[PDB]
Amino acid sequence: SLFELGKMILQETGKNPAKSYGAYGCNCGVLGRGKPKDATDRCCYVHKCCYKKLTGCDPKKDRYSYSWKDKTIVCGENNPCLKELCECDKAVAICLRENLGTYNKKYRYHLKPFCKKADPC
Amino acid sequence: SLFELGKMILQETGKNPAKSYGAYGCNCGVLGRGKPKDATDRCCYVHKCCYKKLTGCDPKKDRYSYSWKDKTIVCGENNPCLKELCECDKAVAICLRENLGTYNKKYRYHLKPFCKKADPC
Ligand SMILES: Cc1c(C)c2c(c(C)c1O)CC[C@](C)(CCC[C@@H](C)CCC[C@@H](C)CCCC(C)C)O2
Ligand SMILES: Cc1c(C)c2c(c(C)c1O)CC[C@](C)(CCC[C@@H](C)CCC[C@@H](C)CCCC(C)C)O2
Repeated sequence: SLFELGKMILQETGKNPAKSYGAYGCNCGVLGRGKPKDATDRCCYVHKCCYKKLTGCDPKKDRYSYSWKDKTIVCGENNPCLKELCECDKAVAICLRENLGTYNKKYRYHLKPFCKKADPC
Repeated sequence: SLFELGKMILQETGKNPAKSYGAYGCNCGVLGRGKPKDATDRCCYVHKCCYKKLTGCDPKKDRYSYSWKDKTIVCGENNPCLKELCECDKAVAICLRENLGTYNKKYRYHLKPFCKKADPC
């Protein structure tokens, strides 16, 4: 759920999840996807597409278990959807971290409207 | 949906929705409710409870139409859930605007652990 997602982002990026990624670009935050503004945003884009593949679980509300082992997010077995979900979240946190270098605060509270329609996943 | 909600909030408050309300207090933006920290936060609490009352539609995903008439958000739905949904949104947008006077930036990104259990809707 958003709690694990937030925590992962926090863990990987060291940044307050909500502040930095709760609303960034066309893809990080609420409101589906949009043409990504940058790498960071693309992480969220990929992340939302990742969520699209899920079936059987609520990416937002369903909590799941994962562990921080050797400073790596390790998804708990949970169940297939939750594990996949967890993997989606883990991927985006990793991705956001990898792209922290080009994080651009100007995209922080980007207005969802000024986002080009995203390509289908 | 959040698209209309966000637009309403911007329209009423004149503030970037994600920036001011994406994560404010215990109820604005954050997942779930919490004892409101203040009036602004209470708006979101009320809004979330309003959402809980809806039966035939998805408050997050379902789009509905509304118009801006005489600088008033005018829901344009007859479907009861979409109408109610729209009204929930309109109400929080108005409420957020009516409470900008006690809006406090220190509640932005308020840490969930500080939130006390919300009263039941
Ligand atoms: C409706 C909706 C929202 C609002 C949303 C997303 C999706 C898919 C949705 O359908 C995806 C990403 C994000 C951008 C989430 C980003 C951050 C949050 C999950 C914050 C979690 C915060 C907690 C744990 C701890 C970290 C903060 C430290 C200060 C302790 O917000
Ligand atoms: C899951 C969930 C979320 C995430 C939520 C709330 C509730 C009740 C929920 O159950 C209430 C308020 C808020 C904090 C509001 C956040 C605002 C976003 C909806 C904004 C998107 C803003 C865009 C469109 C505005 C610009 C458009 C122009 C056309 C005017 O977020």
